[PDB]
Amino acid sequence: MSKARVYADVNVLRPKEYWDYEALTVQWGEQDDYEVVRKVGRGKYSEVFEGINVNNNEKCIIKILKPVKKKKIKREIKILQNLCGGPNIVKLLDIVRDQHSKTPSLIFEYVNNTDFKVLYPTLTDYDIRYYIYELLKALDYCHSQGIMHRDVKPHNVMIDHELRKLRLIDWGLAEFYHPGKEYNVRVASRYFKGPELLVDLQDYDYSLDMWSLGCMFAGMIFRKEPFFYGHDNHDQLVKIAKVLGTDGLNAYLNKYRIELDPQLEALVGRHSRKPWLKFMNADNQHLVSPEAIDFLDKLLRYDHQERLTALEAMTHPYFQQVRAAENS
Ligand SMILES: N#Cc1cnn2c(NCCc3cnc[nH]3)nc(Nc3ccccc3)nc12
Repeated sequence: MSKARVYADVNVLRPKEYWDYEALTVQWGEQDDYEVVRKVGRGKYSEVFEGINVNNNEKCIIKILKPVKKKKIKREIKILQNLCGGPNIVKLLDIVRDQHSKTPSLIFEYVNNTDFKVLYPTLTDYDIRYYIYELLKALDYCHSQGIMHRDVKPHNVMIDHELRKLRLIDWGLAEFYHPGKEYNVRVASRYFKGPELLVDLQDYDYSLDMWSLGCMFAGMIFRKEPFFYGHDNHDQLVKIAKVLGTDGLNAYLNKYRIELDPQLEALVGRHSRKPWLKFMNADNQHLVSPEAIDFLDKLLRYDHQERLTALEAMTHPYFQQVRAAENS
């Protein structure tokens, strides 16, 4: 029986309407208020375009969704409305649908993002600390509001490097946290899936996002994208095991009375824990200081209950300069 160590009763104390997303009644806006300027991306759930609000002539992002269940879309809408306004949380501006096809589109604030594949390689040591701190603000905020993002990864972190503005987007996999609830483990992107998802521990919590953040962080300071490069869910756990070691995995499994599938246990085998510094090289040396390793280490723990909370992470000395700078 696992439960969050913080913000566990957020949804218990709030009005039921706050988390009963299925009770939501979507208020559709005017589809003609937004015009497509150009396609900028795509996903398995939608096609994304840069658009313009014809009223104020301001830029926006139009997410045209592929067929989606009513329950599914209400969850994303409710979460966005509940979090709108919070620190670095992308803003949902409008919700519209095509009368004939019934195809819905979500209108979001526009961020002049730079592809992380091109951006990250140019980030200085300080930039990394700064942006990670900014992302942390978003995570502590949503967690404090009883919400798990469940899909933290570079693709879901828009960054306007010129303005140094960051936004956590794509809350389509986000869910409300309720003590004891068993969630679907089929969330997050493979390279950022926490051990709990990989071993089928369903009663996970906000801490899942902290593992994902840890993966992202490791990728940045060690300049290895992604850090844990697994081919499938089974291989993903193996890649993790080969770094953190199997002893820790075994202890984790025994603590939560979890039994790996025979095939998986075979693939994982036995591995010694590899020190973080073994991943240091001339390409990343200017980024792998003791404070960074200490911070990463406290994020990447098998036991989700062991990981730093977003609030704790923000106070880690690794971010002391960012904090001092902010307190000015
Ligand atoms: N919300 C939000 C959100 C806010 N900005 N934003 C941007 N801004 C950059 C637009 C751009 C202009 N030239 C290249 N890209 N892109 C995507 N893209 C996206 C793509 C696939 C899946 C999800 C998001 N999503 C978003």
